[PDB]
Amino acid sequence: SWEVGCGAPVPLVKCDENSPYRTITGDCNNRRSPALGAANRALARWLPAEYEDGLALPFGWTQRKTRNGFRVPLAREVSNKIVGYLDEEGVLDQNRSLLFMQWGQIVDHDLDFAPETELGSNEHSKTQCEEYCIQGDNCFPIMFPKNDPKLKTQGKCMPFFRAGFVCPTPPYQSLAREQINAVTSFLDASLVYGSEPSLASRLRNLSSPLGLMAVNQEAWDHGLAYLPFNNKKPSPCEFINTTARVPCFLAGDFRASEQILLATAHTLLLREHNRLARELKKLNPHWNGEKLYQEARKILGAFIQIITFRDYLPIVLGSEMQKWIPPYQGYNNSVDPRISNVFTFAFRFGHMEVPSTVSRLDENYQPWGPEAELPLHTLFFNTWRIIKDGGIDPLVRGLLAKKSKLMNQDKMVTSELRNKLFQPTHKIHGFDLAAINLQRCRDHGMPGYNSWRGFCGLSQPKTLKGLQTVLKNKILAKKLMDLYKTPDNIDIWIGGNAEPMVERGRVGPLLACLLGRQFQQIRDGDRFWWENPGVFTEKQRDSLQKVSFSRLICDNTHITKVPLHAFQANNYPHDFVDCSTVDKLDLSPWASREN
Ligand code: HEM
Ligand SMILES: *[C@@H]1O[C@H](CO)[C@@H](O[C@@H]2O[C@H](CO)[C@@H](O[C@H]3O[C@H](CO)[C@@H](O)[C@H](O)[C@@H]3O)[C@H](O)[C@H]2NC(C)=O)[C@H](O)[C@H]1NC(C)=O
Ligand SMILES: *[C@H]1O[C@H](CO)[C@@H](O[C@@H]2O[C@H](CO)[C@@H](O[C@H]3O[C@H](CO)[C@@H](O)[C@H](O)[C@@H]3O)[C@H](O)[C@H]2NC(C)=O)[C@H](O)[C@H]1NC(C)=O
Ligand SMILES: *[C@@H]1O[C@H](CO)[C@@H](O[C@@H]2O[C@H](CO)[C@@H](O)[C@H](O)[C@H]2NC(C)=O)[C@H](O)[C@H]1NC(C)=O
Ligand SMILES: *[C@@H]1O[C@H](CO)[C@@H](O[C@@H]2O[C@H](CO)[C@@H](O)[C@H](O)[C@H]2NC(C)=O)[C@H](O)[C@H]1NC(C)=O
Ligand SMILES: [Ca+2]
Repeated sequence: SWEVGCGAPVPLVKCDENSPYRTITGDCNNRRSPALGAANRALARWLPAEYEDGLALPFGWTQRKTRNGFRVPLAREVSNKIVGYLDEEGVLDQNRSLLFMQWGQIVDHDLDFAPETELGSNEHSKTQCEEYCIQGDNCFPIMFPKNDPKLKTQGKCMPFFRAGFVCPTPPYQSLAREQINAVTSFLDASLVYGSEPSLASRLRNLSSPLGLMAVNQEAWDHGLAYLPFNNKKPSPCEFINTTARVPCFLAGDFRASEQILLATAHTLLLREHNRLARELKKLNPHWNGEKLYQEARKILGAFIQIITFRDYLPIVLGSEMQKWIPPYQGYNNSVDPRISNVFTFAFRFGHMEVPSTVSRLDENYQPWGPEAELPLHTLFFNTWRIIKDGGIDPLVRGLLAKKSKLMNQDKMVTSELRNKLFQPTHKIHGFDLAAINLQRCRDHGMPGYNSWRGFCGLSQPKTLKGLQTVLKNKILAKKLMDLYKTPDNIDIWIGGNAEPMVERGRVGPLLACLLGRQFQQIRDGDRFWWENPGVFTEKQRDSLQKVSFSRLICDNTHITKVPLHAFQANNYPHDFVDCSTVDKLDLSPWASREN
């Protein structure tokens, strides 16, 4: 399309023509186009954006303006009528550990983040959006439908603020509006080390030459590290309990403390980095801080890619895995490794996988304490239940032994997220993640469900009956049709999650295609991929092929009984074996042998 590169905000950096290691910003990965897959640049467009005004106004912005002849429904109205459900019985995934949902949030956070525009921290329009519900520039409030119980209780709307865009923060208008991805498009552990120089540094231990990551010296997990606290007012985690006053954590990714299993998850990764750094020092006492950092970073990064691609994607993609992620044929520099704007909605399938409760389990994998089980909604931004209630160990067993939620067409998203989500600075366990995913689609000019059906070489239902056949569900298809008035108009997040799941997968056909390409691209387009010939040695690669998320766990907690296959539904003590029976990451090949 006639124009060739805008994107003022991001300084260049004369590349690491040098570096044996990725950069923090992801720059210089690709040699001919060094900004490709760099953080802080526009999300990629697989298809052209679709805005009401053709440029930036989201569909649903002007009441009088229709999409394909019809008003689009209110996001919260789609949510109540289709996404919500009462009965949590019969909802669990007989074949998926809770670590399965947790891994996905983590991989997601390594890959993408479209922050809301910061355009007002000394502005009452920062609170004006919430207090008065006035659609209002970067303010695009989710209005409640007439028969919504939150009307009687919370007001007229749920605040919501349009996502930040490249080039102008403010007004400009000639080409379509493009949202930003602020993390690196590479599975590079950016969630552990950060995607800005700025935050990479603050995360590091530069007080010692061991190449360690900063740890919290304010509190400890039985001799085991905790992420450092965050720096900073005003704070989600102190607020949800002003008595414990326990801050949100600090990691390479800002949503680290969104919920306690992710912080947990973040906590396992930090430990692996330091435990990688102390041990590489052992073998190589001659290496300096930096060499220790990057080399650990580097090993940590391969780790994320193997567990994701060998253990995780096949149970997401199932029968479509081969069809989109053929086995690896090496680095291809012609591939675009940028996260697409539709992937950040596609990967939101994880939302139907989150169950309503989280448990903590003691060494016999039995309820740890009197209130061992807790509703997810009280764990939003809850750092205290970790520092002051058991360390991460009990929660990691909850991750091995409990189950994820199963997508279900009549039970899409649990009220804990749909009704009780806490949004920082909106003080009420009372928002709607479904509604918000739906408003966000529109915010990002997402093409509709069929556009994506066509794009994936699948059919495009047009009638009620047509949709019934595709969803294989009459009722969901009526609801759907009475809301949107056509297949054409259905928001992608929800039409994509509404189709039944492929043989041995957890997403339907459309999603396996959307997700499938993207992952193909981030692996094929990565100059530092783990199996890219020449990144790791012969030895190292044979040594890397054995990592397991049951290893991380043993090497980094005081858990001694674990799964062999952590993503599947695992019951103790039957499916739990001793830590000693599991292949280690042998670092012998990392000996910087002679001088
Ligand atoms: C609370 C939240 C979760 C768990 C209890 C949770 C979980 C996941 C899973 C398991 C994901 C994939 C496997 C996943 C993907 C993405 N999410 Fe979600 N998520 C919780 C809460 C949120 C909130 C809040 C948002 C922001 C919504 C907005 O649009 O304002 C959110 C988003 C996303 C997202 C887009 C990330 C981006 O690129 O900006 C995923 C890819 N999630 N989550
Ligand atoms: C905010 O976090 C507080 C902890 O930092 C938490 O208080 C703690 O929880 C209960 C009291 O409500 C107590 O835990 C157990 O132990 C005490 C003594 O050992 C027993 O007498 C109790 O029966 C209980 O089983 C802790 O004593 C208590 N700690 C403190 C400092 O009060 C609050 O509940 C949290 N509040 C919210 C709303 O999250
Ligand atoms: C549900 O959970 C499991 C997914 O984590 C699934 O495990 C794997 O299922 C597939 C398809 O049946 C098989 O895949 C494997 O088959 C060969 C056997 O020669 C393996 O060597 C390969 O690694 C390959 O991926 C496996 O049979 C199976 N896993 C293992 C370890 O072999 C379960 O079968 C599912 N169970 C139920 C009851 O739904
Ligand atoms: C940076 O590195 C050093 C090495 O770990 C840390 O200093 C140690 O701190 C722990 C706990 O206080 C103890 O083992 C000793 O007090 C110190 N020992 C040594 C050998 O230095 C320091 O805490 C680290 N700093 C941060 C912020 O992570
Ligand atoms: C690297 O990727 C590019 C595109 O992603 C591949 O170039 C393809 O070449 C075929 C010729 O048979 C052309 O039809 C297309 O221009 C390209 N195909 C696609 C899907 O874009 C190139 O082959 C890739 N290299 C390797 C080794 O896989
Ligand atoms: Ca990344």
